[PDB]
Amino acid sequence: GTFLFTSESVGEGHPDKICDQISDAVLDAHLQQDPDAKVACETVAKTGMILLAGEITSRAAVDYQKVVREAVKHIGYDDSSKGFDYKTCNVLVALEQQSPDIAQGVHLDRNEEDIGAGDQGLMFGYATDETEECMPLTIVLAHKLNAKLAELRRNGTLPWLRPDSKTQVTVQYMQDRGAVLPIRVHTIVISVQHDEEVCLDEMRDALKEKVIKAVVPAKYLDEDTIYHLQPSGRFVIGGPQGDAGLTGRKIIVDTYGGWGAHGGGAFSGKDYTKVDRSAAYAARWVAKSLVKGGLCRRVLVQVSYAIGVSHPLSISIFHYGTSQKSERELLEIVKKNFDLRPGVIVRDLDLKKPIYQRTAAYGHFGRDSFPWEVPKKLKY
Amino acid sequence: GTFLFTSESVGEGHPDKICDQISDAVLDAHLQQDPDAKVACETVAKTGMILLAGEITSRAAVDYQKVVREAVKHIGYDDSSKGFDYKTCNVLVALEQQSPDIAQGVHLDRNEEDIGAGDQGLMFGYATDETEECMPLTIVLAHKLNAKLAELRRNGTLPWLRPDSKTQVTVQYMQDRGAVLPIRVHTIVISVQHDEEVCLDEMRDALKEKVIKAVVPAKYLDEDTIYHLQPSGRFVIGGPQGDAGLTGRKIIVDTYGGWGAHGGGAFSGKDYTKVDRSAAYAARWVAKSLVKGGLCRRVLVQVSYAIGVSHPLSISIFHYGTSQKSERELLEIVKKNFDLRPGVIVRDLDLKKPIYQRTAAYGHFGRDSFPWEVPKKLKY
Ligand SMILES: CN(C)c1nc(=O)n(-c2cccc(NC(=O)COc3cccc(-n4c(=O)nc(N(C)C)c5ccc(Cl)cc54)c3)c2)c2cc(Cl)ccc12
Ligand SMILES: C[S@@+](CC[C@H](N)C(=O)[O-])C[C@H]1O[C@@H](n2cnc3c(N)ncnc32)[C@H](O)[C@@H]1O
Ligand SMILES: C[S@@+](CC[C@H](N)C(=O)[O-])C[C@H]1O[C@@H](n2cnc3c(N)ncnc32)[C@H](O)[C@@H]1O
Repeated sequence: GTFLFTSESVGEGHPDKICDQISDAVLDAHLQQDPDAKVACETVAKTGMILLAGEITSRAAVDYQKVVREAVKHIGYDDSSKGFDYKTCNVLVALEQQSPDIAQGVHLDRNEEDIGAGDQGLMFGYATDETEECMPLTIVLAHKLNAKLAELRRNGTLPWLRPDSKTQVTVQYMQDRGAVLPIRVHTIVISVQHDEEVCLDEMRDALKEKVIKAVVPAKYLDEDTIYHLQPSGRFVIGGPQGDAGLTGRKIIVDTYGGWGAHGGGAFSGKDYTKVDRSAAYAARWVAKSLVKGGLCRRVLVQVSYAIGVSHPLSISIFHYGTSQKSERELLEIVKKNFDLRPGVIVRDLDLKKPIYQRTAAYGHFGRDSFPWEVPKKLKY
Repeated sequence: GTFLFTSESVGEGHPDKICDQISDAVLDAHLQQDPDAKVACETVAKTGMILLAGEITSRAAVDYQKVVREAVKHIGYDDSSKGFDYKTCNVLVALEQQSPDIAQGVHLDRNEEDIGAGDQGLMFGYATDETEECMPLTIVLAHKLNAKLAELRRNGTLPWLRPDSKTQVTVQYMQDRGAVLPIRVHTIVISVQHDEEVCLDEMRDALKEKVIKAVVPAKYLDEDTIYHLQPSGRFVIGGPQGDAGLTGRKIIVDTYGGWGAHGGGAFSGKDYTKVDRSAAYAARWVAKSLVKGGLCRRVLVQVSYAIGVSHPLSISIFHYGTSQKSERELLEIVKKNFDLRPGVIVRDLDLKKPIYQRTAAYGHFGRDSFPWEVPKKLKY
């Protein structure tokens, strides 16, 4: 009854993640001045270039050059030796107003609570009791390995590190009546951009001793564990110079690491009226409320919308066999306890607050007691 | 024990799908001349602009202006009145060689069968017996609604239609020992860009009578079915002018419409050495082979890779309770029947053939008897 499951994560300097962080720096800059900004900011990154493309209608006055360059500086791309420099890169802007046809169909002359969804689409929330934060262990560990690399880069412990990294964790699980229990780490991958001088053996030793052993409990590592550390052999070229990045190309890293399900929408660069983000956050909040409320050990929630319509078109629950209550009964508890209109989710989850850049690396879920991570006390 | 499930699809002129089709037009143009081209072509679209960004190492001589404009012409964006015109748009190119550090770690001086995965990552395959093609009914119907809009646009039936469209289908299902059986269509959304002259009532009537009734069997539609037809009320501005598009932002439309699982990787613009595409195609082939072989009614397959390593790091099977065989026994049948190294998948699935633009609208799976849709006869 044991099985393997694999999740990945990427670091703050992975080029896709650069784009998510910049898109959310732009969103936060707008929301600091105009809580009702309509923002749909995509970012593209390639050698020497950040391009902003999309639609923003806002009363804010935002200095895009400053906002983009400060985000890149924070990530750590500050010199041509590293492949990218916030001081000297090109910042190109192709931003227009929100389509008036979308505005009139979504929010023009609507009561806030009765604002339409900003698009159609489907969204999922997931929670699992295998960790306190109700996240899969594979993705938590993958994120923490990237965070550890950034910590050792920033504290000068491993000064050959650059910001672009990827990690991947395969866990052997057992099943218990549809719940899952981690047993051991079967395989770890780490790839991280590095300077021209450090040798492979020095990097592999440091990644095992100072990264993996610092993050992963010894009880999960044994003589069988497989390590793929700098498996390409050389990763000097990195960041956007090694690989073009785009906003919304890490949607599985952003959510559950492959567990549960995904409706396809990207989070970063979008205000609350874009249900791709707000309804996925609300669905996480529902799922985590069901698990912390003791109604199931793990659960998947689907919701869906039509553009211009406030109430969800569908709400669905899958409990993997981990509840005494039927999925019908759980769906009735959800409908009695939650209002998933976007103009209500914004109030419950405080989604005009400019905290979005903080969500755009290391996953949107399972961290920092954001509002969607604080369970609602359920009445039934 | 009934439940709702929702999937969406988008049309050929949805701005994200424009980008996927251009990325794959570029890939095909390279493969026509150099079957071993290394291609990683991202496309971005906004008003008046197609930008290509990424990495290509190829012996081909490709006219990017011609390839991009021909793809946009095929989609139907041929006049400023429609919001985009292949004849007059800007085509910008930011394409460099493949990173030499990736090349040396993946494929340089490797036997083809023993080429390394072109990246780490995780990928899933899915199949379900609810349709002959082993796809979920929700996503099949959503795709066919977009195809019907394009057909009636191209045959001049509904000359007010433009290429940008979205559809969404919610089906009520029953469960039968982990298999799922569609009962009825609960809700349909259609949004499609249109000309300045046609009125809402004319469009809603046509969408119901000439689109929905042409596609969806009457046995699924009843007095309760909910229709959201042009729910925004106005969609004259569309294509990249209404919404920026990027390659790899429709990964759930490309796969199973939310069913099964997704590892996060985009398909379009990538040659076979990028396991995001080749291993997802191979995992579909495995899943469909298990269902057509009578071993399960539905099944999810996970695989994962490390950059530079040929064999998968993990392979996993979830049969939703729909097999007499254990998931362990199914995994042993998979391992005895399939070799999921990328340099073997390329031979089994013929992945140097320039047919990729054909995959880049209406889903990659369940259509046209591509190699990954032809089940393998299993020995066990
Ligand atoms: C009620 N009914 C029948 C419904 N059926 C449905 O399929 N979905 C539904 C629809 C769309 C998508 C998904 N996505 C997933 O739940 C499947 O997802 C994953 C992902 C990642 C891992 C696993 N998974 C895993 O979790 N456990 C495993 N164990 C414990 C063996 C496992 C083993 C191997 C593998 Cl490859 C995967 C495994 C499974 C489910 C429903 C959704 C709703 Cl909201 C309501 C009702 C249903
Ligand atoms: C392998 S690249 C994707 C394929 C690439 N576009 C190509 O042209 O082959 C994806 C990610 O892997 C990482 N990467 C880049 N160069 C790498 C290298 N030399 N070794 C390992 N990983 C690398 C970076 O995080 C990058 O964003
Ligand atoms: C609603 S837009 C995403 C949000 C948009 N970026 C914004 O600025 O609000 C997503 C997709 O919906 C469709 N769309 C565009 N304008 C629309 C309209 N007026 N009514 C309905 N759907 C529309 C197009 O397919 C577009 O690519």
